[PDB]
Amino acid sequence: DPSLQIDIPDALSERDKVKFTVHTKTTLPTFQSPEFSVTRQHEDFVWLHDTLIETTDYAGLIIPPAPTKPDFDGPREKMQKLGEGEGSMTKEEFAKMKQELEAEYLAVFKKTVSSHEVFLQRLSSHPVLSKDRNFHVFLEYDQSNVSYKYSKVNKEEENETEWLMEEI
Repeated sequence: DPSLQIDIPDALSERDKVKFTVHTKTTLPTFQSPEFSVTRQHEDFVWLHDTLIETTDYAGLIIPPAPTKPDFDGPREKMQKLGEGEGSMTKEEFAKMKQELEAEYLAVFKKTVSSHEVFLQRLSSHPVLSKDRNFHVFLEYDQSNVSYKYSKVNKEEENETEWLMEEI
């Protein structure tokens, strides 16, 4: 519990995408840093869940259900219809309806952020699953901690003796 604390402090709704800031505070020796944040989308959560489900060792374990898919269709439909009718409304009527629209966006955000956040928090509190290496990668993988492995061989007789590849 206290050893690995995860939250989603903010999220972004775009026309074609929803992004979550995943923020971690940890004392665990395994992590590069004690505090860090990454950006993740729903499909990354689904990947993590699928990976844990397919892990043989975790048979007989209760895996936290995957988050629900983010759906901003409702608010975005109302946003369009409100735009169509802007000419037919007073300043005060329009602003009221913009308030209700923003209240609906807020309710959707609240529900989907909680769904994604709880999933990670349940993993963080599981004595076994909190150690999973894919879970670790989900939380901290970033351009800043990319590592590269360099290899070289002697030549004879085709220069072309070196290899580079990213490693986790």
